[PDB]
Amino acid sequence: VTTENASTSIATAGIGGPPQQMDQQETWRTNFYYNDVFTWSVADAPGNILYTVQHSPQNNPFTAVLSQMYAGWAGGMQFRFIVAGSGVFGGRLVAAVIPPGIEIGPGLEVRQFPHVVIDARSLEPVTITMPDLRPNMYHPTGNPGLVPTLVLSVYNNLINPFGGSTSAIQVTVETRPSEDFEFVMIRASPADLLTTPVLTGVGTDNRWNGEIVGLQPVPGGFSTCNRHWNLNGSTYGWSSPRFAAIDHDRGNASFPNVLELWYASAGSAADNPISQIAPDGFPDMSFVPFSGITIPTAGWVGFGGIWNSSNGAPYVTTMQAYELGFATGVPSNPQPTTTTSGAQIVAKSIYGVANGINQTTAGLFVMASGVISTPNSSATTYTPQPNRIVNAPGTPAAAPIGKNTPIMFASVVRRTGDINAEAGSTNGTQYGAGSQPLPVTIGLSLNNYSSALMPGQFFVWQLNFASGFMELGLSVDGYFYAGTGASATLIDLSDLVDIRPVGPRPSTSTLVYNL
Amino acid sequence: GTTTDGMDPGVVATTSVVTTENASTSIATAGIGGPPQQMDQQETWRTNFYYNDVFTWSVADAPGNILYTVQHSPQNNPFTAVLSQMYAGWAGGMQFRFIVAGSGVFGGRLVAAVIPPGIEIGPGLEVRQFPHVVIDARSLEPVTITMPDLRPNMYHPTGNPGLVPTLVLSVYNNLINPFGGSTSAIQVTVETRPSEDFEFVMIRAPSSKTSPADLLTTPVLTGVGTDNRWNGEIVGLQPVPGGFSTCNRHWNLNGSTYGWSSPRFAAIDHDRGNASFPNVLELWYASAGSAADNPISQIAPDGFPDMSFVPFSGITIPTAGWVGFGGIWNSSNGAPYVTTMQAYELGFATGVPSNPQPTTTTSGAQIVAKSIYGVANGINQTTAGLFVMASGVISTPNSSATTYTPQPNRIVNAPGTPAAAPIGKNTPIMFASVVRRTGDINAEAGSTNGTQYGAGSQPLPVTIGLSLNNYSSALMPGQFFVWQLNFASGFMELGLSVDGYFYAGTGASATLIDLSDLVDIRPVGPRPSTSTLVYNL
Amino acid sequence: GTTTDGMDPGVVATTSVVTTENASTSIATAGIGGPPQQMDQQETWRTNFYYNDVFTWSVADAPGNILYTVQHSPQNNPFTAVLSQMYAGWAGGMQFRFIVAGSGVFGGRLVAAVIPPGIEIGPGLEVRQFPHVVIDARSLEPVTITMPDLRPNMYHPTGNPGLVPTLVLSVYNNLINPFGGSTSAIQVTVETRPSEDFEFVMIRAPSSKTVDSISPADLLTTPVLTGVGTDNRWNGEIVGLQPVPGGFSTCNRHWNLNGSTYGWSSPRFAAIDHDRGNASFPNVLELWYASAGSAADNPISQIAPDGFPDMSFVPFSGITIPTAGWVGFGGIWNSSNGAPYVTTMQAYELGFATGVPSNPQPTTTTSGAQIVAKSIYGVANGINQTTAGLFVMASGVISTPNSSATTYTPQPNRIVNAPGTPAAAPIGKNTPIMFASVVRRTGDINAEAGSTNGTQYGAGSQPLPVTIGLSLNNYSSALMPGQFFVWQLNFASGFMELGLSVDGYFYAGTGASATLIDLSDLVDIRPVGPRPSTSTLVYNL
Repeated sequence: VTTENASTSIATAGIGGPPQQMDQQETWRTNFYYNDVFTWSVADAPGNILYTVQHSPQNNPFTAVLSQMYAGWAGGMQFRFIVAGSGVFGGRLVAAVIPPGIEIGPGLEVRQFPHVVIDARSLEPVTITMPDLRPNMYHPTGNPGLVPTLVLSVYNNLINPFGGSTSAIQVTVETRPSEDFEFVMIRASPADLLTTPVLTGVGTDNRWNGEIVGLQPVPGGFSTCNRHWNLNGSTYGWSSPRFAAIDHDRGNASFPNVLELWYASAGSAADNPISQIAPDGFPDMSFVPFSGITIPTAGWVGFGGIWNSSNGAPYVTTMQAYELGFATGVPSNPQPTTTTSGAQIVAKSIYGVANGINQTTAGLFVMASGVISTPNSSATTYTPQPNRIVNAPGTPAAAPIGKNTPIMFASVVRRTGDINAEAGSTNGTQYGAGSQPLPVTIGLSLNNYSSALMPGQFFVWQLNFASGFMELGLSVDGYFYAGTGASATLIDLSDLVDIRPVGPRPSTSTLVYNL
Repeated sequence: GTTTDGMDPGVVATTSVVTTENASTSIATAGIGGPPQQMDQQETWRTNFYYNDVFTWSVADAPGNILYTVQHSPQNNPFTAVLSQMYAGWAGGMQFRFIVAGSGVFGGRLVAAVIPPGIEIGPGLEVRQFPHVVIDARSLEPVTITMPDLRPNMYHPTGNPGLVPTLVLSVYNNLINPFGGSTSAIQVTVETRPSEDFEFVMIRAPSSKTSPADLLTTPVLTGVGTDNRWNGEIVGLQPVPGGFSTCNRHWNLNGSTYGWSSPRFAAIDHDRGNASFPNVLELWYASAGSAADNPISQIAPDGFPDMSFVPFSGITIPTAGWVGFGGIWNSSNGAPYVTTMQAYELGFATGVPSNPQPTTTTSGAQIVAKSIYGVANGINQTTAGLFVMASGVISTPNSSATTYTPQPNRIVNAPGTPAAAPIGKNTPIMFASVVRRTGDINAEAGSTNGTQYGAGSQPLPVTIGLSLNNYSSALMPGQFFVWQLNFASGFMELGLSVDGYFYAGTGASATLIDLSDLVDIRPVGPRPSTSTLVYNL
Repeated sequence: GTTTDGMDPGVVATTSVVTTENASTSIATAGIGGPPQQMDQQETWRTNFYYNDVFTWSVADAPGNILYTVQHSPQNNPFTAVLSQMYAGWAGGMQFRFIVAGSGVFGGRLVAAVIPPGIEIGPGLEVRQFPHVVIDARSLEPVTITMPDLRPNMYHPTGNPGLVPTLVLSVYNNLINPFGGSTSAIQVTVETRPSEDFEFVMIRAPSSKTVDSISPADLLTTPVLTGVGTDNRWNGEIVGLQPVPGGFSTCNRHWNLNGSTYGWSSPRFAAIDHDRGNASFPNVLELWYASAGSAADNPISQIAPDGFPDMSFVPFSGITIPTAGWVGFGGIWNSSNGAPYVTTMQAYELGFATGVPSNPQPTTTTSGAQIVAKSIYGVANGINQTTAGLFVMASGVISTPNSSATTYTPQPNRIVNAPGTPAAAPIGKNTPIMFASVVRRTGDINAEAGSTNGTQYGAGSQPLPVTIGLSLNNYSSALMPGQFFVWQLNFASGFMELGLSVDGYFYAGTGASATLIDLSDLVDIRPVGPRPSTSTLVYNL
């Protein structure tokens, strides 16, 4: 593994003392080791760039380990490419080393640099050596300076004479340091957000606080801002990453076995530091009108009541299971709404209270872990539906990207019609939906991930089942995506074994769904 | 003599265990793993001494007291620890350099010896009857001691080295300060350097796995984690000088529990029970040991609180009772009796078909729920179901706040549950959070009516971690795993036992400790349980 | 051993970074600039050691605490800095001599090491895991340590040298006094001389300027603070330093180290003049006002006319006199022809206020605000005009209702700043300070200093010469983010350190105190150079 400029590199690296870790018989620098992997699809046009890497010791695991205790490095590195194709594919790739000071972009003519050619049917690996073309005498670890770059681009487009569901292949990259690599001057990503316990039975969703049991695709698309954080440490909702009792002090309560009706105007929660739209914990679902004996369907119900705002004492005769929601113009006519601007928050008991109370000013106290109201023992579709979600203005939306569809996390929740059916019951199963897992939301609200991902990429994890595996992507806005296409069937997580991170991937690349 | 460079060992003190035969045999036998790696003798990381540790020598240390002791390991040098991540075996010796920061007026001496493998290290080990070296407190130049690699195997795998020698430094004669006063301690700095025969073999992947350090991380106690009884954000630490016990939602370091609940808060639901009301107070009850639908245990339904029942009748409101919102539902079809929805109080009581009496033993007891307010209309049924929420509140007759609950006498535990008792100056503590009270459902923190605190035994993430993973070999019986909590002014130590109880060095005090000034948590590791934890607050 | 001469290095201590390969490579690569200059080995300026700095060592310093840092530069020697004015490049190492003024009864050790370039210097640096040397507190002869030139460039340009190594000295073991008592500290002196391979290249004309400035050493010279320089807000002679433990912000007439400003004024005091505004008086108090963001004639910014004070407006009416308000003498002039309304000449108060067509309310944000001037005394005759001009003087006074003096103004809550202005906050034991001068007050226009009625102090953020220098020259490469450029102020009893950041705020090591520091005993100012911003500045007063 020789280079054309080894002598000058070694001579000029002497400014930092004698070379270190330069024993040529060492095991860590005689073999190739895995570095990375990328995707090559039939949609890639000729001249498009598929892989780019800057020269650094971070391209080999053992050089990365050894760089923890050294302040400088010099020398080149050898790269190896392994293509996992078959005999029916056709196409070529080209790889070249770009000297420093040359712009890298779509208008780069890799085919006119000194290069090598990689075939889609190639069995033996193709190697290329990147020398250390540097304007400095050595590369300090903190501020390496100008370095050359390795660029991979399509030479001839990939073709599949069969045609079907196989439109992409994978290419593996392995590295090995050159003979002239050396160290001098001895010195002293959101990968952990989604770990296996989060989805194997410990983590819970951020809307119903129930154990996640499935993944529900949403081909139409949806939006969510209550208890939902992006990758910039900001939120558009009014709740904190916890489930604590909903408590408001000033509101209008009246009942004109009677149904107590409490309501208030939005934008009046001065005691909530996160936002003033609603008290912390208030659900972001629309209000379903009901009266008399009729029981509303798919409504958020919490146990609680009214309390005296003068001294904090509770009206013991108003304890019941109320339904909470957002509605507009409800001093007399209940009408659902999905916009917090110029709206009202309404709570109304679904059962007759012991005795009604008329007060101009009164407080509301409800629990945050609610249930779903249903008129009978039969189960309904997963709720809340995309048309029932209430969001603040300026909340970004999640839309399908090619064959990638945003999904929700589905858990099992109780229903009033039958409070005994949990799973496998003859009366059906009821599923609530959330946008993010609670540990993921807490992690996004605590730490900063504003530089780990660029706009237009997904951070991908791999979920491994007994039969095959699947990929799960996370965007910068905080929505999760799966490669389920236009299907809407619930995905079961019973057979999940472990979760393996993958990393940043283009958002226009279809995620693998081998189930 | 006042200047020492990075390659000077100083005075070379020799012990009889250092022989040429040992080094030659070690080098010859280490070849089973292939050619040696990282063996160049001119590398900078091998020729220099580097800082390893520091300890304190006080005038109050009796002769024989051990001041420093380490097992032979690549972890004793900063640069061998880095290189050990990519190798699967090692062999050879290591040198230890000691610098004493004393003066010419001090007296006292230290003794150092190398303990051969297979010998227990403890207070009963007499170092001075082994071959040893004596070092004076007036030493100006460094003194270097070499630990040879005495091993019955060909090499030490990084996964489990096996039998290894041990280096021990102890007090030979007491430190003497002729002037007396406030100056009564000196420091000793330890630096290490590998021997000429040290080597690595069998390169491996850096991300290859061969302690419960990650259980207690800063977010758990800075405002994210919650307690395992009231599901509220932990805000304080309450010492319990008397001692207590707890088994509901509480795991040990062996992956076992003595309670009946799972590490979560989900609605309490039971199907078969007796309900009667002889604005009326509905009374539901059932016999313990009848929860056939609960796989964890049959004592009670999952989520049922482990607090005793406080009797009450008429207008009188019970004090310090667990109250949950819910009611009765028809066990025949699962439909709920809509006229019985109210805030009930739940508890364990014995012989309550007519006379309420509290109890703290699940053996031959009953589970009782009773509404504290008048329901819309009572229901009489021989068989009925109970449905309550798991996140309860504390019942109080007025707006005033009471002491932290549940008190140690109110906790109900299954037979065979181990207890937590003070050990010297180490006292078990509980995690205190803020909970609502019925008398005033608006006071949260800083209110003029007082603050109400609920107590739990373990944080919820810690309980989940103990219930998922196995830690049955990380800690020996009689040691505490210690973390360090760093505040703005000073720091404190927190210990965890094998039974799962937390301990602090608060002595006999009982004042609540505030966690508002907490900055970060740093793990320390295993320590003897009879060593007083530092409480510099 | 008890006597040391200027050419004696004492005990020579070396580390692993001093190698033959480094010296040979440095000498070979330095040849791109031609033959070396100033290599006469018998010159006095090369053979003797000269003073660099003195620092203290206390018994309360824990191991790992950093006591002394220095960045490799020709400015570290008095004679190499002078010679650097006529050359375009340099290369080579430097020798550092340490003398410890200890005694035979003390204990404890120090540790020194050379830090390669590209490594941050701060509390997280473990000096003892580098190649290092240990020095006892009982050392009698001096100890010399050599810093080699570890550089990624062939040579260091005079303007922008590039990356250089650093020398750090920290505590190895605690200093101990066996007797105890009140004696708990000793002192260490550092001296420097160039190594045998130090050289200059490419002689240049002394009057030529380097694209990037060497360092802002000449910005803060002794005349600036001994009675000649003035502050940038009240144009008064600086007489004190006022610590601000709470923290503050300032953008009007305030420049950073990048040649940019966030205010609207120029580094001068010239008459405030605006042409279009609304004047009305509904002995009467004339009230003129205008909307912010309408100063189209001001090239620096459109927020306000050049010279307009950045203080909030204090409401007042009738006989009540506002307290701590900016008052300037002037009036209204006819915007049609430029003639002045001679009947409106009076001492007005100027400020920033929001929504004042009827209700005066103070504000501290220039976004969506208004500029308001209102006379504090009755004018000869009022004038009603829809459009009129305002002409005021820039050197104002402080309005007070009586002869008593008040606290220093403007307070941090009164300062008005544009959006995007960075703030100054305490860093460990380093607190931002303001420069305090003596200003007149309306209640008593005769009390200057030592009066029985009290002394009134105005405050500014930067001295005027410093602001002018920052606005003229470029210092965007002399300091890295996270370091302070430190000067030393020498008084009759002890000395103190003063740091300057990249944002342009000054810092002192006064901790949490807020007492004014007197500059009467100042003798001279000596530059020190770049230092970590997390290192406590010496305050031996």
